[PDB]
Amino acid sequence: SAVKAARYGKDNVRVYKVHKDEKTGVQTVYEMTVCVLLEGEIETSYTKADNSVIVATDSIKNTIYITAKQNPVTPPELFGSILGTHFIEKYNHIHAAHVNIVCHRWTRMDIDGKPHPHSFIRDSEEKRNVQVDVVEGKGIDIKSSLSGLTVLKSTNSQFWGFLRDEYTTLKETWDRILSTDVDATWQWKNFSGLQEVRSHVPKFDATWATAREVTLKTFAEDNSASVQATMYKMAEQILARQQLIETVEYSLPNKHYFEIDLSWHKGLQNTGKNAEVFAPQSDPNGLIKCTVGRS
Amino acid sequence: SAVKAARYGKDNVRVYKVHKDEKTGVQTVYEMTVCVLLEGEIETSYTKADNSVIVATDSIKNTIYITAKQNPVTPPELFGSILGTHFIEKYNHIHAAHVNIVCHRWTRMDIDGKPHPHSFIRDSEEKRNVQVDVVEGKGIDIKSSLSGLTVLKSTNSQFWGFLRDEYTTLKETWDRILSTDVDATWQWKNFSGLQEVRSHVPKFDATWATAREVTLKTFAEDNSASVQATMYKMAEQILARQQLIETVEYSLPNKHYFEIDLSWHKGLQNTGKNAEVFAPQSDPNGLIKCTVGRS
Amino acid sequence: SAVKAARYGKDNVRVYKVHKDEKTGVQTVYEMTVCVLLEGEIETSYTKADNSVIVATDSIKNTIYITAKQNPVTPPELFGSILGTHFIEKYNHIHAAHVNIVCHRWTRMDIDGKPHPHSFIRDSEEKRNVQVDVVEGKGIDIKSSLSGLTVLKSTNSQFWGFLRDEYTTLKETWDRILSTDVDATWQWKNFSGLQEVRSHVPKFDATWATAREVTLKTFAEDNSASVQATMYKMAEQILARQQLIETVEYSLPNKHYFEIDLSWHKGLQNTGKNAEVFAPQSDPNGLIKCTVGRS
Amino acid sequence: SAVKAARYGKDNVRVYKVHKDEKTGVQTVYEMTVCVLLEGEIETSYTKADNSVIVATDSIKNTIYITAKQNPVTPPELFGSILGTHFIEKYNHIHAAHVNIVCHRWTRMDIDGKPHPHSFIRDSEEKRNVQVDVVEGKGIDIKSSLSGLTVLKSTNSQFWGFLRDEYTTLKETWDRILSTDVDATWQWKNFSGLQEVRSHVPKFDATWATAREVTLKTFAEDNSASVQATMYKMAEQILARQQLIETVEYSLPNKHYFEIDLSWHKGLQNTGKNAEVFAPQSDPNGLIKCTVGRS
Ligand SMILES: O=c1[nH]c(=O)c2nn[nH]c2[nH]1
Ligand SMILES: O=c1[nH]c(=O)c2nn[nH]c2[nH]1
Ligand SMILES: O=c1[nH]c(=O)c2nn[nH]c2[nH]1
Ligand SMILES: O=c1[nH]c(=O)c2nn[nH]c2[nH]1
Repeated sequence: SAVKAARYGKDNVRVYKVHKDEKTGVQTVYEMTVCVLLEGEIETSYTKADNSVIVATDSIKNTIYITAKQNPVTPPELFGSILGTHFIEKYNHIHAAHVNIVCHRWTRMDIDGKPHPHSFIRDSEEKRNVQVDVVEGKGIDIKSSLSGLTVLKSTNSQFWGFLRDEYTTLKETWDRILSTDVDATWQWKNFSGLQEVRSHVPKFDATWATAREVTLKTFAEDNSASVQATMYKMAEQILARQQLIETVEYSLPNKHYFEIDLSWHKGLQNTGKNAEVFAPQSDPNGLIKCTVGRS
Repeated sequence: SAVKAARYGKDNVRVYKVHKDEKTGVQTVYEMTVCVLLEGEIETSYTKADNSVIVATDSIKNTIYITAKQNPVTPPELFGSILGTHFIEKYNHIHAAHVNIVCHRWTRMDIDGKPHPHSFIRDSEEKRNVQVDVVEGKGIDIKSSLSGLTVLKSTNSQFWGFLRDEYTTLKETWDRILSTDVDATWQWKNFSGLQEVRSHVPKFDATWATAREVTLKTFAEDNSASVQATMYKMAEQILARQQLIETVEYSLPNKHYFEIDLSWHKGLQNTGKNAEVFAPQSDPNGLIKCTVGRS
Repeated sequence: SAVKAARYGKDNVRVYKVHKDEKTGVQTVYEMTVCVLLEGEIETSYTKADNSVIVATDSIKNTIYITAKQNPVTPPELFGSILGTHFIEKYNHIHAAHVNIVCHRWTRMDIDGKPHPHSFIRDSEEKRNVQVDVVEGKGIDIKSSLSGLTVLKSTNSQFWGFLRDEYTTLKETWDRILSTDVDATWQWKNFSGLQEVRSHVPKFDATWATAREVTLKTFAEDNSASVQATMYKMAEQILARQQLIETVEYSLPNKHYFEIDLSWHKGLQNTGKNAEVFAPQSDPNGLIKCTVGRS
Repeated sequence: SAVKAARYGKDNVRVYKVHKDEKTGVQTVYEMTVCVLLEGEIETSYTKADNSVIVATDSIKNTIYITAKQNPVTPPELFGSILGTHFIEKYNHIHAAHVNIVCHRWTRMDIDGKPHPHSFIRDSEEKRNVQVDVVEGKGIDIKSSLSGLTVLKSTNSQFWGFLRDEYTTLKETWDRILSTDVDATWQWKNFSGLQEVRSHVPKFDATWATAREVTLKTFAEDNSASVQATMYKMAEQILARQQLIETVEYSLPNKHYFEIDLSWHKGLQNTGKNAEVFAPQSDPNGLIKCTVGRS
């Protein structure tokens, strides 16, 4: 037997950082959960009990806090790139670092219509994420994403004209509820290293905001022919607005809400045009994915 | 042996309802999870296998959907009261109904600065809840609550002057992070029945909004001496603003964020006035409760 | 306004303890999650920002570890009683301690048919719990429980003869699946204090084992007329076998498995006597409770 | 823009099946959660709103139940292969099916030392899983796994001799607790189609049992130099015992249990040789992975 692939590191490292503006008294907080996995010439720790090649996972944890102390933690694309680069530059035998960051929402509170200087609310479970792969000699690959964005529209979704055969019971519909939890990822063109990532810093927050905006607007405005058709429209627009993105991927559950026939009870009408009360279904759910790139 | 207490019913009944304004085209959605438990002269189903006294839990589920079809589902205090009253009026041998409702957020989307007619976002995991106990001959007892409201302030929290003995290692502090998930309940004066609940309908949404507002403002503005002191200020204000509330209860975790001493690393300063990077602690957590009533 | 009730302390305190037999080399591990809440003359911490009455929750955490170091942690009824007693004896102004303990399973591994001296498996998510209320002048009240015991029987459950009216669609059945997650609590007679709890130490593990055994055997062997009828049989037996128990409470979800009619597909028969494939339902679920005491 | 990759289908399909032996009266239950995703010539559903190419996800759900009715559901490697093959044979334009199955434990109860004919216990949250990729013209690729197997050993784990630099605070140790949740995957050699999978049916359960056995025994008996070294020993043995496996992958969290220094309290000794009470850490955790193949 031989080691074909190996990676190790620290997961679930929770980190908070505060910035205090001394002039204005305004404080801004950031909270993230970080995972760093390393690869390199470490096979002997597996095969020979040779711990000399192991940067202890406890040390990786320390490094994350130290790096957060000495560097900006926003945008997460930049922080992840700094963190990953550190390991390949510091340790000769480490040749790749994989950094995953989940950013948690702390939204400044408005109190009596004014932004509060130091109070925050978790206004959603939506996350902004990054995956950064720093590979020696091969640059920096960054995938940015939003996830946990949960939406519903109560009309202007249709689903008809699908394949019908002896396995099919689903009725065609011209008016249904559509609800999903959005997971969208945009993959950046490869960057040559930290200098290039730094040069593009303003684009990261802007592109996240654009991806969010396009997702929400398209969802709300599309008279949807299917999840497939609507998600394609989203991806197309994002690629159009940011030339440094190579691909956009969406992964969308179709969270079903079923009509409830109540006609057995005193002829009560609650289906089709008369449908008012529905049963949200916890499972099963459709799952629809697509990756869209450039011609 | 004898049956001392017994209750049974249906839990986790998910319900969605849509209202469609035909004039304006605006749609409004409500989604809830409902539990109904009944009590009454049902001992024989336990002791004698006498199912004749059992309103099947499946029938309770049907009843919830039928009631939602025929009645407004908002405010939840009203819907729960209608639902509970139904069971004690319909079944001679059922003498109490306990209705718990969790309302899920579907907040109307703003698209290009205008409210969308039929698109919604789950903008938080915060819930609005009710517990309604309808007891034959004893009226309707309603407890309203908000839960899952997660907040953090990065300064203007202190904790000093506590008991110090041989079990104590905690240092006094004049500047710390304070973060919690708010669970607040207000208990209404007993209502004589549905007519009285109906007479107070406008107060329910108003009081929920006030409780939320007071909670957030007090949290943000109090230079907090402790969780205990700050929560008392909240409860006091709520009781002052709504005379039909008898008691207010808060249950608050203290979600700790610890300083990280980095001085071992190149004399790096990250404690006290120099603290920037903190380690959020998943557990353990302080838990502080109080129930405040009228003099 | 006035403080009507107040309690505070530390939740989610994870604790592990190892016992090492030096003669045999056998090691035994215990892992628990502990919550301790205190009550007493502490109103002024809420109303006057008087922290002098507060035993810091951090100190409560320290106390739990210290107590675990100096005392046996099994049975949990004993440990909880020691822990609760500590607070009321140590602090003059603390008059009640509430201790909740969840014991996690670490079952010794059998390797090649022999018990391993120091290796363990979490063989189930089932818990053994205690709630101990130590109230000055009023003794020690202990409720013991098991929870998270998940079972299913594929036949020998019936449900017929229930009330049928215009809300009823459920068909009577003489053969169904029955599945539940068992939550069972037995409440001990009040104990005068620690000496009395110590005097009964052997009964605690024995009664837990008996409660588990009776639950499983009754479930497996009863040709069940309903959840209500079967659970009553369990409670009756437990009360019969341990005279120091005053009440037994069961809380049982009915986790439904629905038949799937496949007759639309090539006349496939999958209902009634021909039912083989079923759809487990995540929600809603029946919820059935009962508390059984002595005549 | 162009569609680079697309797949869609149904997730979270819960399925139960019962087998009833009419001779012996013994019943055996199987419960699984199934996901099926399809790929093929479906781009136009995304780009042109052409639903004619879509096998509705609701139909996929129906197909799963129908297939479970007409075929054995065990071993899951066989069922997944039947299910995947169905879609590529039935639909000309579908060229790949991806089937993921999670098997849930229903272990027969022993009552009074004898196996019960129809009563079952969920004796662990451990799962047995399969991922089956059926690709037209390319055969059937099967990855089998166990997950959620949670173990702890209280001694006979060491960790010393790792890299020490200015980021390192971790002390070397010759005696620590080791605990993990095992996720292990074995990948089968490619099979040419269903006939070949059928020919190997007995190997599937046998190899799962062997993988479990080797994992547990190695964990219990290895005087572990590190997670890396111990996991390599497991993978090596599995590859040795089943020649039709090409690779074995382990992914293991290191679930840390920290010593608690109690010396501040009356000189209490609870570290090193005197360590009895530990603090299990919920996060962060080490994460160690490796994939082992043949020379
Ligand atoms: O077994 C271990 N492997 C590691 O890589 C490691 N790093 N810190 N502690 C550790 N333990
Ligand atoms: O055992 C049962 N008890 C009940 O009360 C019930 N109601 N519907 N099905 C049921 N099954
Ligand atoms: O606000 C607080 N209240 C308390 O009771 C406490 N105990 N430790 N830290 C604390 N903070
Ligand atoms: O939007 C949808 N896409 C699908 O593929 C599908 N299948 N069933 N319902 C559906 N809705």
